[PDB]
Parts: sequence; C-alpha cells; structure tokens
Amino acid sequence: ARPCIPKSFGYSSVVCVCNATYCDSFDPPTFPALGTFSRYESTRSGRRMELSMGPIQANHTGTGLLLTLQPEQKFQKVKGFGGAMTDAAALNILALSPPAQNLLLKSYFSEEGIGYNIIRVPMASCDFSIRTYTYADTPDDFQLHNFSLPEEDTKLKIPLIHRALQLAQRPVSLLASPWTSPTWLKTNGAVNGKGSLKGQPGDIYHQTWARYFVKFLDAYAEHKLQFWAVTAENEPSAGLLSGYPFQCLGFTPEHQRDFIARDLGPTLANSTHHNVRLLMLDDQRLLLPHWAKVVLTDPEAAKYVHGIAVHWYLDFLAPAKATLGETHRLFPNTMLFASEACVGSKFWEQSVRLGSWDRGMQYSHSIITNLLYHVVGWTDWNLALNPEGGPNWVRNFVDSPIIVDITKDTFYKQPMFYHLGHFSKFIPEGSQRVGLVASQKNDLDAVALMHPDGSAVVVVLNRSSKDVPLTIKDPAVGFLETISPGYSIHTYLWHRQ
Ligand SMILES: *[C@@H]1O[C@H](CO)[C@@H](O)[C@H](O)[C@H]1NC(C)=O
Repeated sequence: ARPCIPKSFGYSSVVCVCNATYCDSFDPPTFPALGTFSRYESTRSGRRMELSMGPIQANHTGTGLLLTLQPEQKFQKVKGFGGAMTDAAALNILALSPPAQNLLLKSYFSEEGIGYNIIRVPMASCDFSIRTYTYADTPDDFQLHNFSLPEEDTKLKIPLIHRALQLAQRPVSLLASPWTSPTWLKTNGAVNGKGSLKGQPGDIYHQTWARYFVKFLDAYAEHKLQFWAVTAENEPSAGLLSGYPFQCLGFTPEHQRDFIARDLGPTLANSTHHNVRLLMLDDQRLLLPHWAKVVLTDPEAAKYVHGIAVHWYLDFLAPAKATLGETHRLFPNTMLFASEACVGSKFWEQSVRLGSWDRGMQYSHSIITNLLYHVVGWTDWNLALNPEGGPNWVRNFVDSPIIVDITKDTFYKQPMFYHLGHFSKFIPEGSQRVGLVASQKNDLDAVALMHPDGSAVVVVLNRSSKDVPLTIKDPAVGFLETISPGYSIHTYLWHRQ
C-alpha cells in the first residue's frame, strides 16, 4: 500500500520516515501461479522491499553463477523472529501519540508489516531501564510474599505486548530472561559486579531464586500472558567479571548445571507452568561447545534444557563452525536460538547511525550464517531506541531498527528493519531450511527454505559494490534469471506445484 518516505542523515543510505498519519506498509500477501516468482528488493540506493514478478522458464539463458534448490536436503525448522520489549523500548514507543504507536506496532507485528512472532521480555530491570529494581526487593522474603510487578510491567510492557498480539496474524511466542536477582540473594548484595547466588544449589537461596521464575510466570498469567520459554539467566558469564556495570548474576557452566538440575528444573516441572521451555547459556557463542558439554553431559540437568540461547555481540572472536556447528554435532537434538541478535558496532562510531546500510547488511549476513549453522530462531535486542540510543542507565553502545524522535511525533525505520524483514516477513514458523547449491565460488550470501505448504523462499545478500548476474534453479519448475545488484538484498518466493 504506502511507499517509503526517504530521509538522509548523512550516512550511506536512507531511513523511512513515519509519523501519526503515515507509515510505509504492505498490501496483504498475494502469491502467483506456478511458473511465476515474486521478488522483494531493498537497495543501498533507496529501494525498500519493492515487489516485482517474473517468469520461471524452462530454458537457461544464464552463463554466470547458478544456485540450485535441493528440496530433498532438509535441515532445521524455524521457530521465528522478533525483538525485545525492554523498558527503554516501551518508553520510546509510548512517547508517541497513539495513532503513531499503532503504525509502529503494525510495522513489526502485522502482515502489513514484517510479521514478528517472538517477543523477548526482561524479568525486571536491565541496562535498558531508567532505574534498578527487581520484583522482590524487600529482604528476607524467601517465600516471596512481596513479589510484585512495577509500573514498568503493568503500565508499559504488558499493554504493548497485548497490543502486539492483537495486531499479529501468526501466534506470538514470549521469551523471558532475568538480568539480576534480589540483591539479598547475591554474594555481593549488589545489582551488578562480580557476584553469584549465595550458598549452593539446593539451598534456600537457590530455591527462592527458582521460585521467583514461577512467581513471574504467575504474575504475567494474571495478565493473561503465557510464555513459550525462559532462559536460565541473561549473560551468566558477565556476573563473573569484577565491576561488571549492568545488572547481572554470575554462573559458571557448572553452577548453571547444578542450579538447573537441583532447583529451576524441578521447580518449573512442579508448577502449572511446566510446559514453558528452558534455554541454557543466553550468552556469547565463544562459550560453546564447552558450556553445552558441561550442562548437557549431566542427565539430571539435560532433561530440563530444550535449547541453547546465543548472543551475537562477540561473534567476530569465534567462528560459526567451531561454536554453533560443533555444538550441533555434539548435541544434535538440542535447538540453537539467537536470543540477542544484536551487534554493535565500532568504537569510533556513534550508537545510532540513521540510515546505515552497513549495519543492515551485518544483520542479514548474520541471520544467513546462523541459518546455515542450524539456528532456528532470532530475537533482536530493543524494539525501539531514542536517537542517542537510550534510555540506558549505564551506557548506550547499540543501534535499533526503529529510532523514535519524541519531539516530532515521528519514528525512523532503519535499513536494519528491512534486512530483518527480508527474513521475518517470508519465513513463517515451521519453515524448514533446505539445500541450495552454488555452482561456483561467489561473493553472495544465500539461503533457501521451504514453507510449511511446500513453497520456496530464497534470500540473496550482495555485500559487494558490483552487480552479480544470477540464475536460481528449481528442478520442479525451471530457471529464474535475475541479477543481484551491488549493495542489495532480494527475497524470492515461488509455488513449486
Ligand atoms: C506525516 O508524514 C506525512 C508523509 O510525509 C506528511 O505528509 C505529514 O505532513 C506528516 N505530519 C506532520 C505533522 O508532519
């Protein structure tokens, strides 16, 4: 339906300008006969998920690279795509006038937007909060009689999540993660720095902590919200580093194991919330395969772990094949999920760069690498930030796909939002990654998937400056002659019968 309104802030590409009366959006999804494909194209030059169609022909006029769909080569099924409703994202969204809020929510959650079906939710304060708090701040309340939700949940987070879910087509899955416990459960009695739970797994501190998860799930369920899954702790390794500035809670891989086996696993299993899944790690892939070896070789722990959550931030330090591929080799039945799909992004640049094509490219390149290394799901960090990359009570280092200007009742959809959308919009939950063979060495990032109804989706990323002639073969349909322009991303979609 409505086109992108471009604006330049002096970076390599444009943002799309939205406000209370206008946002760029899509017509309800509509797909052509066998023999025809749809192509969605974004370019550095300014095109934004622009749709064209053409033929899938019986004869091959391409003399360059060929990608061949191999539907009989079948891999992981996809859980999905989303981001995080941090207090910072909620405050930024709620600083818009209500009709602008809806245009923002539709942008992410509607079929007329990009089809998000996962929301990550922090269990209390993190660095993207304006203040420190947990749900049980009164000391020595080991039965947690004074557990409650603040304004942050009941006023900002929960309403925005209800509104996301009304907007969404697909069922949305909720994922929760803790940053810190009550500080009276901690060896350092502080929200941050080097500090663990007091005592040992099995004790009163660890039982109380495990019970807090259940209290949180009960509280959200009073608000008629249920969780797909919880992670065992956000960035547990951060809590082992002295002076760590953000909310945290240290677990060694061994402590995580024992806490799971002794406390979190049995407590959740013993609650009415026993269908909620558990993801271990929620941290840098550099920590793999080790962390998974420690936790998952102990069957009293492993029986409670459904998946392994990873963060992207420090990916450049550790190859996908050594970490993700190696972990899959060893525990092929434990899913890999990107719970904090965020990098960012060069000590000599600002937090937020409006219209950065490069940061876009980094998102899609990273989703593609993940997909080729068995990852089933991706949750971006903050849904929305202000232009200084906040609020953050400690310090901003990261960009966001939507940047909200609260002085102008306007929001900016960054190139990152469209790189994401090239995946989230066209890869519904249950989609299976399938084979896609390059005929010769090339510079493109490419992946193929089959929808639950058997139709084909292919994304092609060109991170070079130069146009690449391309043919895509489907053995069941024919050849698709196309071109990958320099600095573009294409999503191709087609019926297979
Ligand atoms: C919102 O954006 C639309 C599209 O540019 C524009 O025509 C309208 O003037 C905007 N509203 C305000 C208050 O700027």
